[PDB]
Amino acid sequence: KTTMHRLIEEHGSVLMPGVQDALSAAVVEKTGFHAAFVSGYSVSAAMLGLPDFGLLTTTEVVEATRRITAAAPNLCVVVDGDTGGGGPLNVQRFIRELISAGAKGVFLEDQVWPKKCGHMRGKAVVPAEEHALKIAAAREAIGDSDFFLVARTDARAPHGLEEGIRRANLYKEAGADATFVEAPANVDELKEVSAKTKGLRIANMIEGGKTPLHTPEEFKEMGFHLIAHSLTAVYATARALVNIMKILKEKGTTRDDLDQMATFSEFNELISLESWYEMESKFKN
Amino acid sequence: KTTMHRLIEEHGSVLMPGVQDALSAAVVEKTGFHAAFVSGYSVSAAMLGLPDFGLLTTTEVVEATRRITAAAPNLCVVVDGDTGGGGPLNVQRFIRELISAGAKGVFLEDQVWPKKCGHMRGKAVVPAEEHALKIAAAREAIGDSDFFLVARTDARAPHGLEEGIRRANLYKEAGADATFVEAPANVDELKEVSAKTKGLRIANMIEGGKTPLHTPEEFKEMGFHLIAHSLTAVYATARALVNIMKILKEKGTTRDDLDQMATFSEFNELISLESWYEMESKFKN
Amino acid sequence: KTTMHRLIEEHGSVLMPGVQDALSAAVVEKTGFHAAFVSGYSVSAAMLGLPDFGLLTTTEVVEATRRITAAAPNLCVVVDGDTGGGGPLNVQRFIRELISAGAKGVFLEDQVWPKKCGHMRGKAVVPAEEHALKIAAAREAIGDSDFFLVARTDARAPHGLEEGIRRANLYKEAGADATFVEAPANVDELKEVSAKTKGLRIANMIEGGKTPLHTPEEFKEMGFHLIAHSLTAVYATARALVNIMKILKEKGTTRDDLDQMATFSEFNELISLESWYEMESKFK
Amino acid sequence: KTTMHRLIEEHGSVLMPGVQDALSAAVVEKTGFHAAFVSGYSVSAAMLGLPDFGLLTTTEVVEATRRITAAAPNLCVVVDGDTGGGGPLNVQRFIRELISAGAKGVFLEDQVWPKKCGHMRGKAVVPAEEHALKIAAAREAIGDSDFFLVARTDARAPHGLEEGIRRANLYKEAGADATFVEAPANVDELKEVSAKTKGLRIANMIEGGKTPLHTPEEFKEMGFHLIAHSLTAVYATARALVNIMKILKEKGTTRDDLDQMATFSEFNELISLESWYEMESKFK
Ligand SMILES: [Mg+2]
Ligand SMILES: [Mg+2]
Ligand SMILES: [Mg+2]
Ligand SMILES: [Mg+2]
Repeated sequence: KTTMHRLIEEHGSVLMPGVQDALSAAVVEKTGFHAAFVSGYSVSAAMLGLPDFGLLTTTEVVEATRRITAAAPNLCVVVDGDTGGGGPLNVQRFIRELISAGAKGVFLEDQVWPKKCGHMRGKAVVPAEEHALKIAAAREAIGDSDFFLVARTDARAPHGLEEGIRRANLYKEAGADATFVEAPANVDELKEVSAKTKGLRIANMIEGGKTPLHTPEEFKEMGFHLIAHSLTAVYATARALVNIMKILKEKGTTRDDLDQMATFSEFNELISLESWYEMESKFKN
Repeated sequence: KTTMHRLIEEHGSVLMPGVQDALSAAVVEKTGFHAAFVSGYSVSAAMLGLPDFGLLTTTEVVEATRRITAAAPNLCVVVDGDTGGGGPLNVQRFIRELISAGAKGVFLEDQVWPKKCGHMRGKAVVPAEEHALKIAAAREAIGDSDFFLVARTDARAPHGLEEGIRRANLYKEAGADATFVEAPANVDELKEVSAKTKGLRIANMIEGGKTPLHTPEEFKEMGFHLIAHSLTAVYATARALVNIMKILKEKGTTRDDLDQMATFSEFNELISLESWYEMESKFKN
Repeated sequence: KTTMHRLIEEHGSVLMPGVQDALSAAVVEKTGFHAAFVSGYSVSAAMLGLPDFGLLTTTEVVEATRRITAAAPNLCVVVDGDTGGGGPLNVQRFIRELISAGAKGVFLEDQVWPKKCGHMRGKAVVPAEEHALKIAAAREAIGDSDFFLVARTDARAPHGLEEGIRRANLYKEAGADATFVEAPANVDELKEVSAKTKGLRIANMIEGGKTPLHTPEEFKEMGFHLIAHSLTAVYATARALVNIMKILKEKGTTRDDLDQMATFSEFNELISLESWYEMESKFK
Repeated sequence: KTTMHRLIEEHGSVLMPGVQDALSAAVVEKTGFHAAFVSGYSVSAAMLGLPDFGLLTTTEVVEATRRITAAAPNLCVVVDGDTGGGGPLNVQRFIRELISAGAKGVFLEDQVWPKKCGHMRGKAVVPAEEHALKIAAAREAIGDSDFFLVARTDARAPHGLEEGIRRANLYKEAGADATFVEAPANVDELKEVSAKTKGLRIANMIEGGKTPLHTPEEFKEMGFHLIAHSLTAVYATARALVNIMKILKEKGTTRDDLDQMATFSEFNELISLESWYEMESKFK
């Protein structure tokens, strides 16, 4: 059916770096990866300068998705759908719009709106049944479309692995392609997720988050098929930005320390300047 | 009149890091800077994954400007206006829109549309008079609005410092607040720009570009008042992204090398997570 | 001392036609009105072709706002905010955004999300305190901004006029500038709202609606200050398009029905083709 | 074998009403037409309240397109591309964007930037080869895409019908699917374009325009295949808004002129309030 399906087949567990925009999406594709995750958290920070505090609207992740699609046309793009922007009807519209934005899948959550990062302090969740219907709602919207449907549960934090899990299996029944139990606290937890969730499983790596950091081979072992590395891109970026700007402020110059930036061979290699010069010429007289 | 004016007074030459979005704009403000430059080149790469090859529309830099404004409300934001999006009438509309997008100034160019980076291989320029009118056009649109009007000339590349310069003085007559002679090849050139251009002068530092890299004290000396450091932010970003993603691809994990990313103390310190938690609480019962 | 407060004083009942894009805002401003309301209902239809089902997002409403505002830069423009996009924080990003988008007011509503129209079949409502807090939040985010705040309650249908009224009064105390009890069913019910809600009051005229149709001069008498005429524009528009496109479809041309469309001088009068040609020549 | 090529074959002259947003696209589709044209003129007015002065950007036209497309997902939608946003590269980003936005064709024009309308006072034109190349570029960017390409020439006013014609033929050879000589002044001039331009031909009906008003069945006879009826919608609309808002302003209410606005079942018929209520109940 799906590119995720044909992707989780061809490989063991698929590593899907988190992306916050076109340049990052570009770098991800260029580095060989076959999938990428439009991260709400990242998009919030990068696009709006906002904490993952449920301020980012469904409309905005769509705009960002459209750009990221265009910029990395090959990358199999999966989008952070948060709450899914309302009730069933909102979800469906949102789904339809992401299919038009060129994406190939969603994550949708358990949380009360407005939501927070799954590794953040004070989350709450709607009754399972209520979200089940939304999965069901997205399911119908997707139809034949090439669209992977990940149902996420933030239930562990306030209710423990038990709750989180049963919700996972319920969303699977509802018609999800795969399941995502957010923020397992350790290995044991992870492995326990793997034993009592029916079908394909996600797992989200967050540097300094609440889960142990593992590899596609290690996850294949534990039985997780899609690995979102959500904040790698943004987190790297933020350091680099703070570093270079400090250097800039106190010297007033990059002049001395240029090993922090990139080359033009490289930057333009990155974006294919030469490649364009070529197209441009095909069309003068 | 302007915040640039009152800024170029309070300081000698103002260092204005180039910005490509909210997160970067945020980091710039947070690091003490008093000004920032919405770079078309950066916005192209970051927002669209596109080379500075004149594909970015006036409408898009406006959207980006609006976000960057909101995200760094204090930063005195100056926008890369490229060609200015058409003829006089387009410029005016564009100007009006940037004033609404919360910005405080523009750079507008000499180039034939579609334009290219000022440090790029094959640029062309419209007759001086033609651009003079556009400066004049923006001038009237600005009125009392708090808006700094930098007129840029890309004439050096294809016609030499002479042409570039006379164009500079002409755009000054036309009503520009300050003047920008793009891509002086060396010090001598710079200093020559400073001797025969009447009034306030810009200077653009591009890492590995065609100009020598200098500091606000050094520029104050040479007589340049506004220093755009256009590609620092984006260039740092691109390295960091390529680095981390390579590491990610070949290990499948950041686990070992976490000194490349940022902390949560730090990331959230960056965006003020705690600060939000505080506002959020003011309003529960 | 907000612009609207000013308008409600210079006049007695401000009449505020609904508007759903740039052209309609223009026509509205060109017609002599001083205030205009961005209708979420209208906008779903005009801008997205969607029933008023709480699909139109807060992002969408703002874009919509921006254009309306630029095109009709004098109209005191007031935005239907529906639910406010979620919690008090979402409300606050939204007020900020709207202020940035050139508006001077919002209406914020009682309803569960996703909201429905105000004269539509199924409506539920969040606990009054919850909205009182959103209002409050709104208020703080408004600060000095010239931005008239309207608290709407949709409680009348599910709960009777009493609730509608206490909630209005509750929301006034939480710092709205004016209060809107949706869908009084008739004159008595208006007068009752007028008698029992303290402060500035909104009425909302919708043709075919549950509330009876009345004029400013009359409303002035019934103690109402801000009359939304929300769906008129979209409604006139919709009929116009349906008629013409029938003709165009059946007769294959407009040839015989030209008096349906507007005039060159007329149209240009609405969008100023002479104001432009001039500015254009000034800079040739 | 593009959708439009299909439409021009199933029928003889395709009649393609102009449309400037979601509601109008809807009405147009709901009325039985199979094709619709996104009018840049219309859109400047409706969406931004701007004279057709080449202010509407390529970005703007696309957003506009997307909405129109979703709301009217069967209408074979064809976009007024004006100048194409600049050089051949800009043309190409634009074709891509439009294909992504769900369209099935564009019209690309001869004019210097910034363009004006096609029946407006001052018009100049770029060297034919320059546009031929843009067309070509367009063509390549189109590839397999179901996307009917129209090359428009505005040379008739500044240069006479001869230039208009050679340029059309020039642009056909550069790989447009159809050709549009703007503003033949009358029947003779149409027939002359019909006789001297090779391939598929566009005519563009504008009420008050320079070209005389004719029907598909007639145009079929004069050898034209795609008739834009570009400004009708906006024009009907504009009159509708001006009348109503006069009434609303003078009488203070719509109370006495209700037959100007549309019906609840009617309106909802255009935007499907029953289709929704149903999907809604399916998931409660
Ligand atoms: Mg998220
Ligand atoms: Mg630039
Ligand atoms: Mg509403
Ligand atoms: Mg046009």
